[PDB]
Amino acid sequence: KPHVNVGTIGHVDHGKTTLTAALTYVAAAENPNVEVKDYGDIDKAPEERARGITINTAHVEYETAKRHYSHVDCPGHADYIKNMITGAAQMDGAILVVSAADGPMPQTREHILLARQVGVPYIVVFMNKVDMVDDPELLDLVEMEVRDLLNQYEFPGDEVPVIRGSALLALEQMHRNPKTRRGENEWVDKIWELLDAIDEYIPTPVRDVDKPFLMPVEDVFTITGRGTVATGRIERGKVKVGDEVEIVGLAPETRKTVVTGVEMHRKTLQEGIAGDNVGVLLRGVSREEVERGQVLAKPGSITPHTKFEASVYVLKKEEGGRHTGFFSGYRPQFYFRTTDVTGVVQLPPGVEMVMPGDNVTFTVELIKPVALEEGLRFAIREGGRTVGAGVVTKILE
Ligand SMILES: CO[C@@H]1[C@H](O)[C@@H](OC)[C@H](O[C@@H](C)[C@@H](O)/C=C/C=C/C=C/C(=O)[C@@H](C)[C@@H](O)[C@H](C)[C@@H]2C/C=C/C=C/C=C/[C@H](O)C(=O)/C(C)=C/C=C/C(C)=C/[C@@H](O)/C(C)=C/CC(=O)O2)O[C@@H]1C
Ligand SMILES: Nc1nc2c(ncn2[C@@H]2O[C@H](COP(=O)(O)OP(=O)(O)NP(=O)(O)O)[C@@H](O)[C@H]2O)c(=O)[nH]1
Ligand SMILES: [Mg+2]
Repeated sequence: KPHVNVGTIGHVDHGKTTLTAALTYVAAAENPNVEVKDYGDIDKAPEERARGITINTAHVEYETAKRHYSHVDCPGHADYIKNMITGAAQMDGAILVVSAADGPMPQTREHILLARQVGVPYIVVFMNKVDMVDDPELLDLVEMEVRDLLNQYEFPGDEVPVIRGSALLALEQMHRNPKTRRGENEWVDKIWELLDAIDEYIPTPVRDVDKPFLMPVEDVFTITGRGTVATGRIERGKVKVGDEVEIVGLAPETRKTVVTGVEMHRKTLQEGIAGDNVGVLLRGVSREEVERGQVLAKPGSITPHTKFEASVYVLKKEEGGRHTGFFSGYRPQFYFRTTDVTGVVQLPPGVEMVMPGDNVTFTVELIKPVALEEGLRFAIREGGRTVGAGVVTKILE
């Protein structure tokens, strides 16, 4: 059975974690290899249990007749957007959870836009909490609103599956009868509609290995005796022990080193490929030479830059942005892969300001170099709000 990565996204409290638990229980009735997980086993940290909130992304495994799934359950709270982005970057498809009782909310919109920015190719929708809605008209409206949102963000909104169900009632049924099978219960069958939907709508992924190697540095560790280890998810290409690599960005100059080891969890590998979360041991360099925000790459394949042009969508308040636009001189934070760097905006000649809801173009000068290339997507934040989502269109300096 091929392996596929999926996950749950959506506004705070709409039901992501409860749905994740339900998925493990429902799938386990048809497969003895699946380990069932209760709500408290997913939101397992003391703080998560205390306030009933997802803080850390959780990784759970389950399977269908067709595939083995690794599911990343993401937090919906704005305070943990970094963890949500980190989780979305691992997904081959995402399950957008939308409460039928509340309808789309700011992070319903923001999560779809950000999922697109990180490269999630497909979204399946689970309209949750329908057990709380007795009005069929409202359900139709919520579905229309969600399909409209998906269309607005360039996903095939009229094609995507929109499953109407109750994660809670399905989970309660599985607790009462862990062997409930297909066809026996309406709520459990809605979970099967979702499992069948991810099986048929999320394409079997093809790792992006036919490209020069690049891995954003997530974190850096010094293993006593072994050396400096840079962790990250390989974005493209492959890396083998003995390969020469460049550390690009942030520092005054690019630095070269050699890969002396590749590991994944407690496994020693001789090579890592696109899609792998790995620890890369680097020759000679210390933590003073490799840090979060830099990238490791095939030498000569990407260079550091500070000035670029970009196409940017300016977010509205209801999408996580602001009601007001901005002018030349604006100094927000720019996020490229694992980099966070301040930059200064310069609007094109004749453009006084750019407004929320518009797709505009402008120039940016960063305060430190970043590994940049045409086609690189990014986000702009200011004051804890996502003000723009963009893509680099031209390298100037
Ligand atoms: C044993 O000790 C250590 C450790 O504990 C072990 O860990 C288990 C470790 O084990 C290793 C062997 C191994 O098993 C473990 C390896 C671990 C690897 C971890 C990998 C990851 O997190 C990756 C998914 C991420 O970087 C991921 C791609 C990164 C993660 C990046 C997250 C960024 C968040 C920013 C938030 C902003 O405020 C924001 O509000 C906003 C809206 C920004 C949007 C930004 C966008 C849109 C950027 C895009 O330009 C883009 C394409 C982003 C996607 C991106 O780059 O994601 O060994 C060590 C030695
Ligand atoms: N009535 C009803 N309540 C539900 C349903 N699904 C989840 N809930 C409830 O709504 C609350 C939030 O659920 P939870 O799964 O934690 O939501 P979340 O989207 O994971 N939250 P966060 O964004 O913090 O991660 C809980 O009290 C939970 O029992 C459902 O189908 N029906
Ligand atoms: Mg949750």
